[PDB]
Parts: sequence; structure tokens; C-alpha cells
Amino acid sequence: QDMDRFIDALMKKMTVEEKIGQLNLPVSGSDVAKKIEQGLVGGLLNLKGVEKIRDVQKLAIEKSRLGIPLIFGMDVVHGYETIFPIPLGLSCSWDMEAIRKSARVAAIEASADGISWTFSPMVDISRDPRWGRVSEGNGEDPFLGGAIAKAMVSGYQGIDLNNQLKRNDEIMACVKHFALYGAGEAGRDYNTVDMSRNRMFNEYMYPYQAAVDAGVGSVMASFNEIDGIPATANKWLMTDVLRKQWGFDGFVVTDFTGISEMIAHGIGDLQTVSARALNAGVDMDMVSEGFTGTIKKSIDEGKISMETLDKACRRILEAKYKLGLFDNPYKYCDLKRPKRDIFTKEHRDAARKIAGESFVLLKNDKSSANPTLPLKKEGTVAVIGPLANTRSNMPGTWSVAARLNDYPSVYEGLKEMMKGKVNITYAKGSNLISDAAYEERATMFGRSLNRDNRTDKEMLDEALKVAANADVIIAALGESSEMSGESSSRTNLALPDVQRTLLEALLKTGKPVVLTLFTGRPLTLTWEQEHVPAILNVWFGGSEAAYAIGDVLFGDVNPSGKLTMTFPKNVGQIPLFYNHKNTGRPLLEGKWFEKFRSNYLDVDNDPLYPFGYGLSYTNFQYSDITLSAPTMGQDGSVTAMVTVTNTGKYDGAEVVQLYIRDLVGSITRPVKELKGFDKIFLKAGESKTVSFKITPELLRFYDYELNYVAEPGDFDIMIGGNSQSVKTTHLSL
Amino acid sequence: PQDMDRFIDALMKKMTVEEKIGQLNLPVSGSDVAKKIEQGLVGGLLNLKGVEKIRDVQKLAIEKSRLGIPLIFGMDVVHGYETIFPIPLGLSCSWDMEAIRKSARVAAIEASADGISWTFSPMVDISRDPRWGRVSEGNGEDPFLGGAIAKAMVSGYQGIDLNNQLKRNDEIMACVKHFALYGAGEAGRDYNTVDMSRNRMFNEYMYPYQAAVDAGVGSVMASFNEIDGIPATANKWLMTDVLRKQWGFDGFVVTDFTGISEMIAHGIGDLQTVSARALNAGVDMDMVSEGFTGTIKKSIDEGKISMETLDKACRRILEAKYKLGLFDNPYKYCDLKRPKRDIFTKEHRDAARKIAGESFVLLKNDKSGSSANPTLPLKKEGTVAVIGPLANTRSNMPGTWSVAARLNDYPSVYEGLKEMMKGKVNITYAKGSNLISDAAYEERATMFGRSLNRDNRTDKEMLDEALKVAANADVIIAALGESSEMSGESSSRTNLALPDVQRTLLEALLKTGKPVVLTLFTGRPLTLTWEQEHVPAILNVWFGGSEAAYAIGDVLFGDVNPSGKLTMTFPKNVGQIPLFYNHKNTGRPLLEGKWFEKFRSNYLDVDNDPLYPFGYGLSYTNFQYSDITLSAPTMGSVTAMVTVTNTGKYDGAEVVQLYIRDLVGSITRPVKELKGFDKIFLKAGESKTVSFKITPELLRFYDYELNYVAEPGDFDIMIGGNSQSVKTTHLSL
Ligand SMILES: [Mg+2]
Ligand SMILES: [Mg+2]
Repeated sequence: QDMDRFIDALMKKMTVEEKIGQLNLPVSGSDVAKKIEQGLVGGLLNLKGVEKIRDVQKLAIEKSRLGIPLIFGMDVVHGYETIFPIPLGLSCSWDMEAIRKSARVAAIEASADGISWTFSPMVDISRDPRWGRVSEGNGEDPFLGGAIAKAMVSGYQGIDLNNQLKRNDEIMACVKHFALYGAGEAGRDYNTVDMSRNRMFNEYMYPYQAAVDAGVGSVMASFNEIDGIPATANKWLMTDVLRKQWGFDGFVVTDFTGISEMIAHGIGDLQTVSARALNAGVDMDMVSEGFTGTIKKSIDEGKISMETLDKACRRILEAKYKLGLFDNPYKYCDLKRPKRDIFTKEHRDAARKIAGESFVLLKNDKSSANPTLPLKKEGTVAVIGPLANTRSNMPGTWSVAARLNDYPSVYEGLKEMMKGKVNITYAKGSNLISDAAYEERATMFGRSLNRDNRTDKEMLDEALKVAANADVIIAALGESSEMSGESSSRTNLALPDVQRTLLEALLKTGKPVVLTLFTGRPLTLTWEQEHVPAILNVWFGGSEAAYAIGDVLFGDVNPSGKLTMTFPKNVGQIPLFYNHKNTGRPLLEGKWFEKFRSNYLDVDNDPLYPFGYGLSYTNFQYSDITLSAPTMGQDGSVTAMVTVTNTGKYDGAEVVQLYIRDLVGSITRPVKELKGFDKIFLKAGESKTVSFKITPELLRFYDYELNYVAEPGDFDIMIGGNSQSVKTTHLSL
Repeated sequence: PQDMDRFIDALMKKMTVEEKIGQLNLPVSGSDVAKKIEQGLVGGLLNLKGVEKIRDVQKLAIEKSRLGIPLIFGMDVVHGYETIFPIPLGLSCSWDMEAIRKSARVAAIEASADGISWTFSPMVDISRDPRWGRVSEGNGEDPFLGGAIAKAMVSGYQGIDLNNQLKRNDEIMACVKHFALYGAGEAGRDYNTVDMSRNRMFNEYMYPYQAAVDAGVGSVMASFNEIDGIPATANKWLMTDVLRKQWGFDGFVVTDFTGISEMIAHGIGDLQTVSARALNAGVDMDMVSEGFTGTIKKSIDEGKISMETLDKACRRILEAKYKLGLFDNPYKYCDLKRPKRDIFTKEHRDAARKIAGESFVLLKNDKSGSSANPTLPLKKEGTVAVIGPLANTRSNMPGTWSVAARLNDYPSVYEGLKEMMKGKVNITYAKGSNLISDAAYEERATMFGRSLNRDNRTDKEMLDEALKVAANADVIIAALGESSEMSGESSSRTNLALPDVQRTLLEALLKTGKPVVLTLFTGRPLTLTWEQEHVPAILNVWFGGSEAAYAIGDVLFGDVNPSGKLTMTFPKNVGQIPLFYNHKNTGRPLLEGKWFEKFRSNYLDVDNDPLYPFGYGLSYTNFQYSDITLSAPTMGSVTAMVTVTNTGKYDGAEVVQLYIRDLVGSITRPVKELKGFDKIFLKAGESKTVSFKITPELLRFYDYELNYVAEPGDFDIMIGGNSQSVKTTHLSL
């Protein structure tokens, strides 16, 4: 109606070259202004500062023939300047409102600085902790993945589908990486992906669909091939699935240089592969110049229709309309806003809050028979390890707008907040890893630890001198932030060598030790789980991480996070995940080892920590399940409720999880699927009922012909505090 | 060709429904099945050993059943009956199709002589996961090599003229297994889920089964794994669309052990329901499950199975027996004088020793200290100590899947060397270490009669004993690695290294200063970076079979020049799995020499390369290749020819391998694929010419639409001594 008629007239004034130019998305890198004057830039990524963005925008408005405004993109992944936990840690909060509010805040900060478009949320399902980009995602499960995709896009864009992007603090979200990028073979970033159509839809695709359903304005095509076709050239995925079946209405952008990397892939030259991508459904070309370089010749030669180009152009224009940018090219260019909106205390309070509700307590034995945690606010507490006094490694990877050198390290932030209460000391203890050249590439992008030439024994001795002065050791150990993220694959998931050696020495002091574990991925921790009294997985907490860790270790906040990705025992178990098929020879409960079952010779089938695992300072008690009927026909739905009681000594939160088992299928079904969850707070002593409505929709799945169906027969309804501790009841449809 | 049909029509028109279902029944032996046979309810038996026992049982089916339909007697004769050839994986490393077909000929001659008419072999599952114990039973990761051996083996069992097979009483019906994809079990755990695209199936995994069908294989065995979420035994797309309609298979499909009933645990229904689905899918014979005898008639009465479907399955069982000549002579294989004539003769064992020697792979043979010469070949003098838990065990020599073998009768490494080297070398022994630290793990690793007699002794005592022998020897043969039952069925490892205590024993032996030859026993690729750096000489002896000790002497002391070449990639660590030679390029490939480069497809903690590539294997001599002469630059055919010259001091064989790379595809193509090979023998200083014929058919692949096509365009033709060091020339189609 309004939009259509307005874009109609604009497009009537546009040459074929100007339409192609709308598809072009370079970096800002005097240079770029010449392209804009010629009409060749549809948008810009990675320019920073509201004042520079406005100046570039004035060029498009006043010096291109047609005055079409630009989109301004950036990877706002878990914060602009206020830095939240890395997405993988954030997912462990299981707190959909807190996650939406973290996106709302990032949108407000980046919009204050002229950014209208973020390459986020990342929703790739991942079952392989070798892939460093698992830190950017939501874990292994497509139901939780879908809800979080929903929280992030609604936080970025607005909650009401029919009233998004209309505020100057709402920005366009970009869901990535369509698709299956998390199944890169052997955990190596960019590697081949291959899987059946059924596995895709039943296990990998839904979180993309949730983002589209949530209103996401853009989609990014992934680097990986699918069915032998790079995603950026896959008509089936970019048209049949994304548009025909899912009903997406925004535009598709490639990843960085996605188009020209298809040459490397092995499917042709730049003209050939640019036309395939445009014909596939790809709308916007990030840096490759494949569209600008070759579309007009391909149209000349009949390999692309004017129709195809006009669709892609209109989608670019439609996004700019929906953002409000024809109404006002400077909607996001308020030079006053960054002082009012960026790194405020209200933003930092909420990031610190959610950080301490995202950490995951994996162990809390004795080290006196009290649990080691929480810690008494007294005495002397030494913080020892390579991660104890580094500012730049606090935000996590993918924080390209952060102020790395400004945020407090663990040693600093605890010393400040416990001023007058606890004597906080420090020892580096060890390097990151004994391999210096590895430590260097693990600490790039400003994350150096300023590695010395001290022998491992020199730092070891210094740390034991300091630990003898202390009552409790906080071992700050694990990964550097850039040991995860893009192009950060590991074949080994252990605690690095010199750190584990430092750790045992600290355990040999007989003093209580709290492992404060920094990581972007599941790690292999069987030794730590056996020998270390207390273990808190702090992932990477963001810019406020030090204080949140102080909140949790000293009991000001009772930990409530739970794993959203499985923690295998060793690397040989990958992939290991909670929602697997039963197989025809399952190892039954307690039976490892049994010959001629599906198990290994040298380790049992179990993860170290299952999906949904998370301890608390307090314990929770579950009743059995109350179903409102045993069959579904009775009312078309049923209700499954339990009462959870806080039986310990601490007010605390508990993530109640709903699992379902389709017992008999026309194809093999998983042994459980997350189908619901509810995070509740309980005062010590109090109880509450948690109900879940079971609907026929909740039981659907893509059968062998890819029909989305619920089949009659029996289900097991389970509820509990992780995918291994559940009460069970029984329903049929 | 109509005599068979008229005969089987006449027999089938006399059969009650029950007796037709009887023919479909394959129980194990245990009136051990004599009640069942008398009621006409047994189509064959498996694992009955003894020609006289088989003859008595068979006389029961002739004389005591109403119709006198004779039985087929099956057994897993995989790489030998009592003359044991190397395990298939080690056997595939010979690259000698003629010697491989002769190994099945010998096994068939021995197995028929003892009454067996039917072997479950060849196993042609492609695998790229060395965690899976069953790679020992296969042919490696490549489908062109695997298909040739499929043909070699089926021709060996049944006869070379596919139009004139099974007519002799020393030819037996083979069974290709396990159809299909059983080698892609997830996380390398046996029986676990398999999922992949239809495109990967046919370009990467499927051809060895078809090659066997084309070779005339009489029967086919459904695998344990699910495929597209349907267990292979219920998969009608697989068993009917692919196997018969597309490939033209004329024989019959048998299940693996209790395959049908294990579909209940798969989660696809009760015994009657899955039994009906399998017979409707194209499964003809039911191994032990009793699902066909238990439910088929009930399902016909209920209208879930047609008679025509039952008659189809029955007819193929009867055609199998006819083709074996069994109706005409039910006792064709029941000659009580044939055991002494045909089983474990000098001639058979000679051929086993020859091929074993020609299958071991020389992985490393560096000279050390002040030696003018490499350690191998050893000099026929002085004292050579054989040390390690594989040094003096007879029962572990055959390898896994030697069910008929005589575990006590085959010489251990120290005995064979001792007697063959009498009067030239003083051969001594020390156990050195247990197989592994965890005793419970050793007993699971040495079951099925493979005990090493673990003592009460401490590791130190055994080390002191070994080092005391070692100090009196001139050279040490470190006989280390796996027991036989650490591979095979249900023998997955999540750790692919040398066991802890053996590693320790090796390090002490290296520290003696005396030369050390690691003689590595194993049924799978191991991770050997430490050994590749610290051991001067390494020979992979896999498991050589009944004559392994004698062939180990042949090679170690020089009379045989090692010619084996790897058929499966050895990764540097488990974190690299899957790693294999025929992968896609990706869009961000790490170029040669570039590790580590950020934003390439590589790892942080290891480069992308295997420790030893596919087709790798050394010699005591050197082979040099001329450049490739192509008879024409563009595609009748074209001819690709090199000259190979033995430039070193010893006669020896060399596997010449041909690789082809399709440069641009409509889908991504592998960086190279084996397309030919040729094992030549060169006297020292001799040159020979090696020529391959490149036809369009050799360049066909399955495209996105699963059309089998060669696409015009450019090709790299390569010839070399392994998949990483090749001469290159260029062919255009
Ligand atoms: Mg069901
Ligand atoms: Mg081509």
C-alpha cells in the first residue's frame, strides 16, 4: 500500500546499475565515498562512531543522484560497550526475559552510535565442542535455541510483529548462519557439512525458523556447503525453505566475502557463482563485489532476469523503509545520544545481574564439612591463574566495540568490591599454555597476557608463596577468549597443560580451591570433577564479569545457570548429545561395559555433565507429575504439573525442564526432547507448582516424507532439573 | 535359463504357507534345531562347525522333513578358515587384487571342505572413523579401492566367470555386508546412528556394495544401523529401490544377528509390525530373530503382507539353493575325506605368509647415530630381543574374526622368529608390560580366548626384566600395539594411542641406546606422532594371520621387501576425526605451508594434515616416477602413462596410484579421488612403464539430482606413490 507505492516510484527512477548497487555491501575502509557518489553502495558494515556514520550518510543523501540512505551494520553479538556474557553463557541463564533485555540494551547502545543493523543473533545448533563458534550460539537443542532466537530478535527489533523498528533504539537483527554451520565436519571452522533432510528439520533448522517467525529483518547465508552446494548458492534453502515454506519477507545477505569463496569451493568463476547466488535468493553481497562486478553482464547474457534483480533490490529498499530511513536518513545519528545511552550504570547493573544468573555451578563439595561455596566475607582470598588479572579477556570473543583495556579483571574487581571485608591477593601462577606460539595466536585481537620469560617453576613458586598467605584459593583458569569464536577450532578440549599443573599444586596446599572456569566451549573435565572441591563455569561474563563472579562466590547471588550444551568425557565421544536415537542395541542403565551393545571399550556412554545440568547453593525437591488426563482426545490438550520445594538453606532459582519421549515412531525418535522450561525463584523452605500445557503441536516432528505430524501412540512426559533427573508420567494421543 | 524356474515352480506349488515362511528362517545351531527342521521351519543354519555334524543335520532336512529341502550352512569366514590371512584392513594394504582373490579362494576351499556353503563376507563398509573397531574387517576409506576388493573377494569365493559360478564343490556363496553405511556410525560407536545425504551416500559410501552385486554376489546382509531414521532392515528405499530396481540385484537379503527384533529397541514398533515392514522392504531371510516365523502368516491373514510378497522372498531362498547345486546334490559339501586334504596344508599356509609379508606397511625406517644403514632390514646375526605383550601370544596372531581358527596352533612372534632364524640369530624374549594398566580393560580386550595370562607382577618388575634381556641383545623388536579383540565388532575406542604401560615400556627400550623396531599390531589407524618422532623404525604388521610371525621375519630380516600401502588415513589425533584423503576444498582452504592462519579452515592446536596419508607406505628401496605422458590433451579414451625406476639397492614391489581431480563441478567435488592403481615389481635398477586408461565412465559422479554424469571441463590427472606426492598433468572433457 504505502510502502509498495513508495518503492514502486523510487524503483521507476533507478537504472539497472543503481539497482545492482543497492545489493552491494562493502566495508567503509575518502575511498568509499566515490562508490556512494556513483550510486554503488547499498549499505556499510564495520564503520564505528555516530559522527562518522552521519557524515557518510550525508554523502549518500546529498551526493548520490537518488539520495537513497544507507544501512550501517556491525557484529553486536553480546553487547556494544556494556558487554554481556558470550551467547553460550547467556543461554545457560534459561531466562528468556533477561535475554531479551540484553538485546534491548545492545540495540540501545549501538543505535546511540549510529548502527541500525546487527549481525546477530547466531542460532546455529552445535553438537561438536571443537568448533569455537559454539560460544556465539545457544547450545545443542533446537527448542531452547528457538526461544532464544525469539528473545534476541524481539529484543533488538521490538516485541510486536506489526510494530517493530519504529523507535530510534530498535535496530534490524540478522539471524545467522543459515544453515547447519555448526556441523562443520571434525569441528574445523568452514569445513564440509553433510546430513539428511530429516535430520536438518527435526534437529537443526528450527532456530532459524523461530527467528523468521519472530520478525527478523535479514538472514545471513553460511560459509559451509550443504548437499554439495555452498549455502550462498543453494536455491532450495534460500528460496524453497526460507521463502516458500517459512514465509520470510526480508532479505538475504552473504557472510564476509561469501560469494567469491564459492570459487574456492569448486563450483565455477565469479560470474557463474554470482548469478547462482542471486538466482538462489541471495539479495546482498558483503565485500565480494560479485554482484556489482557481474550481474549486469549476466543479465546481458540472459543468465539473470530483470525480475530476479528487481526482487532483490526491492527487499533492500523495503528494509530501509521499515527502518524509517526514507522518512529520516539520520534516525540513528544523534550525536547527543552516546553520552546518554552507552555504558550507563543501569545497563551495567543489568549485565552484571544476568552474568551471575548465567554462571553454572558444576561442583560444590567440602574442603569443616560445609560446602566450599559460598565463601565467607573475611580473611585472605588469593586469585591465582592466567585469567586472574587480565582485563581484555573478560568480555569474551566477538565484542568488537568493547573497551578491552577499561573493564576490571577478576583480581581488580574483587579487590574493589571486597574493600574493607576481604584481603584479595594475586599470583599469575602459569602461562596460558606452555607453547608460546600457541598462546600468541590464542590471545590476538588485543587479548595478550604479556607473557614473560619466567620459568614455569618461578611462577609456580610465587603462586605457592602467595597461597600460603591465604585461606581460600580462587583458581582463575581455562581459555583465553580468543581460544573460541571464529576460526578457533580445537582438537583438544582439556585445561591447558601448565594450568592443570598449576591447579594440582594449588590442590596440594590443602587449602580450599574454587576453580573459576573461563571458556567458550564445553571442556573435558573428568579430572577436575574428581579432584577440585568447587567448580564454577563462568564462561566469559562480559564487561561486569569480575563483580558477578564476586556476587556468586560470596553468596550475594545464588547460582542458577544450567548447561545448554553437553560436556563429554573425552574428545572421542563427539558428537555426544542428549537427544539421540535409541539404536537397536542400547546399553541399558548401569551395564557398561557389555559386549555386543552400543558402547565403547575404554569409557562409558555418559557425558560428564548432561544437557540442563546446574547445581545450586540450595537443593530442590520434586513431587511426582500430575497429568490432567492420560489421553489427549479428552480435551485436545493436557497439563503436566509438579511442585518444587526448596529444601536447603538458601533462597534460590531452579530451571524446571520439560522433556518428552515419543516411544514408537514411523521412524526412530529421540529418547527425549526438550519441549518446555520454566525458571522459578524459591525462598528457602517455600514450594511452588510448575505446570506445562501439552498440546498436539508440541508432539509434532518431520516424518520420513518430511510431513510435520503427530502420530497416535504413547509418550513419556518428564519434568526435572536436568535431562538425567526427571519424574516420568505417561500420555497417549 | 528356464530349467531353474520350472523346478522351483514345481516345488513351491507343493508348499504350505508355513513351509514357505520356514525357508525364511535362519537360526543358530545350538535335537539342537532338529525339532524345528523336522517341522519344515528352517531355511538354513549358521555357526555349525564340522562337516560330519553338518552332514548329519543336512541328512535330517533331506530325510526327516516332509519336503526334503536341503539347508545352507553359513559362517563368518572373513579372512580365513584355519589358514588365517591378515585381517581385511591389513589385507587391503597389499593393493594386490590377484593375491586377494586367491585368499578368498583358499578360505572357500577350506570352508567348503568342512561343509560350509555360505560365508558372511566380504565386509565392504566404507569408514573414515578409526574409533570403530570394525574397520579391521573392511577395505579402508576409499570406494574405488573398496569396490575392487569387493570383486576380488566375491570372485574368490564363488568363481571368476559371473555366468559360471558356484558349480564346483570348492566355490561357496558370498554375502556382502553390511548394506548399508554401517561404517559411519556416529561418534565411532558400533550400532550407533548413521545420518548423511543421498548425495554423500552414492559419491562416497555406496559403490562397494554395488561392485559386489556386479561381481555376482549371491546374498546381501542388512546392517544394524538406521538410515534416514529407518533401520536398514526396514528400509524399502534401500532394499528394493536401490538394491534391486537400480542395481539389478538378483539374490536374497539376510539380516544381521537378530536384526529384525532389535528394531523394537530402534523404536519403530512391535515384533509383528517390524517383521512385516522388513519383508515388505525386501528382506528375505531372518537371522535368529524368529520374526518371520513368529508373525508373517498372522500379517498375511490380517492383510498386511501379500502372498506374492511371501512367494518372492521364498523363491530367492530356493534359487540360492539351486544355484549352489544343492537340490541336485544336497551333500555337495559333505566329504568327510576333504578336511585332511584341503585344510591347513603347506600350500595354503605358504600363500598366507606371502600375502601377509606383502601387506605390512613400512611406516618409518630412519638411520640413527653413526649407522651407515637404516635399522631395517635387520642383519641375520647376533641377538635380537622380542619384547612386549604381543611378542609371545599365539592366540592374538590371527586377528579378530577368525572364528574357525585354532588359537593354540599358530606360532607367536617370538616362536616363529626363533625357529625360522635358528643358527643365524639368537632370539630372546621379555614380556615387558601388560597390555594396558586397567586389568578389567585387558580382560575385555582379550576375551574369546585371547588371554595374555596377566600376572600379579608390578610394572617395574616386568620393566626390569625386559631391560635385562635388552642389555644382552643387539637389536630390539618392540612387539607392541593392540590385542586382536580391541578391534572387531563392539570394540570401539575413544582413545587411539599406544596403551599407557606399553608406551612406558617403549620409552625405556628407546633409552637403552640399542636399535629399536616398533612392530605394531593393530586393527585400526592409531595416533602415533610421538612414535613417528622417537622410534627409528616402525612396521605396521596389522594382524598377519596364522603365518604372521614367519612373515614378520621375512620382512624384518630382508628376504621380503615391504610393499604395503595404507588404505586408511592415520590422523595425528582423535580431534581430527573424520580425516580422509578425498575431502572437499571448502571456501577458505588453508594453503600449503600456511598453518596457522586465522580465518582459514584450520585448527588452533594442530595442522590439517594426517600423520600418514592414504596410499602411504615405504620400501627398503626407492621408486622414482617420470612425468606423465598423456596420449592426448582432451578426451574414445586417453592414456595416462609414467615410467617407474627402482633406483635403490633391493628388488621390491611398488603400488602406483592414479588420482583425478574434477576442478569445477555443479556441486563441490573432492580435491582428489583414487581412480586406478597397479602393483608392479622391479628388480634393483629396473624400470617399468605404468599406463592407465582414462574414459568418461571413469569421470562420472552423482550430481545434485543423483544423475550419474561426467561434466565437460577440466581435470587434473595424477600418478604417484601415495595420495600426497604425485606427478600432475591435465585432461579436458
Ligand atoms: Mg509415536
Ligand atoms: Mg568439472
